[PDB]
Amino acid sequence: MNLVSEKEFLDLPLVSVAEIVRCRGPKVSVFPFDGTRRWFHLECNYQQAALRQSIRILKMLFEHGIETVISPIFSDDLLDRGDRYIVQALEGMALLANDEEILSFYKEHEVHVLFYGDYKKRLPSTAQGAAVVKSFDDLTISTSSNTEHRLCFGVFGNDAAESVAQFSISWNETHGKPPTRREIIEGYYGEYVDKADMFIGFGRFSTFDFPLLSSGKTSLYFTVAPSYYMTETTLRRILYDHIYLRHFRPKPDYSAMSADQLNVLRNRYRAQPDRVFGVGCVHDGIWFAEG
Amino acid sequence: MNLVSEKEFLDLPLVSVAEIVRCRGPKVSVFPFDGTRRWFHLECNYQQAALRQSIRILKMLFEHGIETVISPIFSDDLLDRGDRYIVQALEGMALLANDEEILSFYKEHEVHVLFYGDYKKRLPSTAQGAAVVKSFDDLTISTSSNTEHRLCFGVFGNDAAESVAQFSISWNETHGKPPTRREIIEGYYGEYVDKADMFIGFGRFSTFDFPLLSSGKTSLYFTVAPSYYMTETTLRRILYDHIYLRHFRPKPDYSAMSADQLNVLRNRYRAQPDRVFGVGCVHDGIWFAEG
Repeated sequence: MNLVSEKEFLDLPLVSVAEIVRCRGPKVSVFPFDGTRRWFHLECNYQQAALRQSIRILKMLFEHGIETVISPIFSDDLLDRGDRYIVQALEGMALLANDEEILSFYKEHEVHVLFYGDYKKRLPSTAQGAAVVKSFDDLTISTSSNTEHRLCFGVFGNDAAESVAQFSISWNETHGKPPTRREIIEGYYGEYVDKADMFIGFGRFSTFDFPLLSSGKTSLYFTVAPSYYMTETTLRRILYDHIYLRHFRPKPDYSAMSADQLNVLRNRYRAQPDRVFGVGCVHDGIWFAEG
Repeated sequence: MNLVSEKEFLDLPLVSVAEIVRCRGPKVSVFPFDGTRRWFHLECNYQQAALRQSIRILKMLFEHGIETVISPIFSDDLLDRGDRYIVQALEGMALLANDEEILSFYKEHEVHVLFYGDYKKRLPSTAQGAAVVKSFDDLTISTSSNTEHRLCFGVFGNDAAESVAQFSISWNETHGKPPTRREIIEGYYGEYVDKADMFIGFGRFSTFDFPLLSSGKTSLYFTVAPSYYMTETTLRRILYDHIYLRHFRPKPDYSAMSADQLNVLRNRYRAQPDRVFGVGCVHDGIWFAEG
């Protein structure tokens, strides 16, 4: 339970890992679907392919015991692409709430789906967009009885400030008092969600689109390859690091360590004095982390 | 200007780097003062030493052209230490607003100092605490005429939600309309501050305490050694990566690349399929990033 080795963890059967996760966490994980286009021009040679991969990873995440997955899918730069790109995107959005296989996926894995972000005001003031919003509203309610997992799709969910302000102003007008943090979170995500226990990005070290759910306890990981490339081994090593390594116990007692130990520890830092993770190099316009 | 090499950037004189930064950014940088205790039991053998190091790094940051530094200094776990630890902390806080040398530092470098977080309600409901709050209020106003730099100290600045809600409710009651994002930020930090262009942490890959100032454009870096260990070389390599490498231009045009290029790029990922940054190992209870 508390003393499983990485090797065993890596050898254990799926159901076993899931049980460990259900107990130790991560309860909430952020997994944006990024680098999609790149993955497309490298493995397939769109909207339809991206989805099968999204479904694969989501399936994987939930089958490993993770209760809630927060997945940013569309951020600001969107409205700045061509008209066709926007249509392709709005179609992808429509697929998350309309496609046959993913709907089966939600039902098969008892997944309640929610959407967050500024999509209701930002989405194109057109028909196709009003359809996406209606679709989003419908799915959220129709998957309402599923209780095994929670899936939150981020659509323009990069800055919740103005949204929190307005949500708070209305709540106080109708309730007489300001909302609690819990109510603020329910208001934005549509349901209460604990802080994120980990964020798995890729490439450039950066996080985004999970307003109010971030804390110093959100373990950060950045794969070298794009989101859809996520393998089993990689996921388990990430899981193992967060569950067993990030918060090691008992904490360290310096005063109890020998003068040599402190010395060995000091060298772990001074041996390579200028070492830093996050600096990279560029190849074909693509940034890659060094060291 | 736009085509300075890393080597030149690393060889350039301080004033030169500062000029490049003033023009290209980072305009806002987050630098929490973490791992202080650890650095103490490794280099000095407290409250007074931590400050000289804090001053050194802050001085360094501002002298490199960075306009605003956001520095989380005290988070939640604080109130959970012994009574003496809390007193030592409240004394450190008092030093930021009272000590002779740092006050000279603010004046010498024309630094306006601001405090953010839940410290006004969370700080001990004692005398020494009411003194810190008064001290914080006084400093903020007394450094009000400095315009070269802005320093924001985070004291319990881990979750601004409830604070934004209440600030928004009052603002609407008095103004008749909800505040804008800009006003919400001014309300929380006491002045408007642009989103953070970078966050330099250390050890475990994680970010914290800069509510509302985070975006996908906040470049993340994690040194291997604790905050106070920050060297010149490390800072410039971080700066160089963010200014020149993170957002390379022109963007990549896949369709224009040869079949071999795409192939070489594909191998950069498939050669080492399970590579991920953020997984570590533990030594003496201390986590260290691998790879």
